[PDB]
Amino acid sequence: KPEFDPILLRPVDDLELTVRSANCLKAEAIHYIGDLVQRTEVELLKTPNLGKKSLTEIKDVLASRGLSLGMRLENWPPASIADE
Ligand code: NA
Repeated sequence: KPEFDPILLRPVDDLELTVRSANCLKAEAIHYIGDLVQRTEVELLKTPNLGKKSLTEIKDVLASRGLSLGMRLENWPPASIADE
């Protein structure tokens, strides 16, 4: 039986970051936990609206759930029903 990680398809809002951190991530097309864990710190800090404060918060909230940045995933993005 193949194994997957359901947490990856949770929206970034389930992490309960600060409104600012959440809004900054969405602006970078980072809408799910799977999108976020794939980005790296260097890459994130390079974005217009994110600083050290936010990155510290983000690394902290992710670690609290056994996650991190720079995570390699397999078979992303999550499955969807194809249109007709
Ligand atoms: Na997939």
